[PDB]
Amino acid sequence: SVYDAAAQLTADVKKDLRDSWKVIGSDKKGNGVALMTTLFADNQETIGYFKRLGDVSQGMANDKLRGHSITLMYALQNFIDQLDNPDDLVCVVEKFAVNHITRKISAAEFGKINGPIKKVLASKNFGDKYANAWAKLVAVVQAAL
Amino acid sequence: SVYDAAAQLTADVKKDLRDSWKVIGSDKKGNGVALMTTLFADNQETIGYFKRLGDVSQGMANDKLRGHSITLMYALQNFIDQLDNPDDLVCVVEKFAVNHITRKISAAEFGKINGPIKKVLASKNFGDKYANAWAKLVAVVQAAL
Ligand code: HEM
Ligand code: HEM
Repeated sequence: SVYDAAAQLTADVKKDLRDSWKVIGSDKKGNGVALMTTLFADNQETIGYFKRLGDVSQGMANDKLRGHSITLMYALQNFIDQLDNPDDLVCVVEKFAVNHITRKISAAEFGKINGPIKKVLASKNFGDKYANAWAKLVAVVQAAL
Repeated sequence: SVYDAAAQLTADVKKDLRDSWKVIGSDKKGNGVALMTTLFADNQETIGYFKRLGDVSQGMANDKLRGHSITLMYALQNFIDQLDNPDDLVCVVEKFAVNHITRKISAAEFGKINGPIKKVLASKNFGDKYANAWAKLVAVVQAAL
């Protein structure tokens, strides 16, 4: 249940999400591309889903990948901004879930983003505590897939 | 080209876009839904394109419409944030253009949003100068359609 998952976002979890986002969200282009390139490097089996973006190995040099990556960071910005109101968080999460259901992405495969998130956070000196908080947010999307 | 349309956005136009967005963008849920409801009220022929959202006459109560409307405002946020780097603006604009090209939305049809934009701006006392500034930003996306 997406509603039960959203209820898992306690005061402490919301605080950790906001605190780490202040840093990570300050460079959407840089960290967004870093997140995607890490996903492709660690889970090569997901590259097929991204055929529209072309040669993802080009990273920042690939205009489609850059546009996609920046936009992905605004979806996370959206989630963070809706933390105060569970009903609004749920409706935006369901909107993005549809974007992935149409691409045949399961909850299990969506969860593969947790590895990359932990690595990007770690590179900015945010440890397991923060990675776990972000995993709880990712779990809200998983509940809708 | 799209780059040409973007590179033409002057310092004054960017200033007007940012000043009006400071206000309109501060209430994404309220102004996003107002923008969509105004589009449906004045251009009823577009209602059919949004069949996925269900009964759009339900307004704020419609969770799918609310989720869509909030997300639309973050696409605008994205554009505003990329104003000083035409290369980044172009790649995000092309990304969103694809979202509309796949739905068979023409450049002329996309321009129908200018009426609702003018009205929403007017509700916050932003006049014709501001409506003209926004029409120039919309024109950047039209260059990609
Ligand atoms: C933090 C997690 C993630 C977020 C917030 C996210 C967000 C997004 C957004 C905003 C889009 C654009 C939607 C559209 O315009 O249609 C997108 C597209 C896509 N996402 Fe994700 N995504 C995430 C993780 C994943 C993962 C882990 C996979 C795959 C295992 C995935 C697969 C896709 C695919 C295939 C597309 C379509 C790309 C294209 O053809 O343009 N996403 N995602
Ligand atoms: C202010 C300009 C506009 C912006 C910011 C914009 C942005 C968006 C965004 C972010 C999406 C979601 C894309 C996706 O996830 O697949 C969307 C979907 C869509 N847009 Fe727009 N749009 C604009 C104007 C228009 C206009 C004028 C029309 C039609 C005359 C239009 C028709 C559509 C349709 C049919 C969808 C698909 C809705 C659905 O089934 O989920 N858009 N738009």
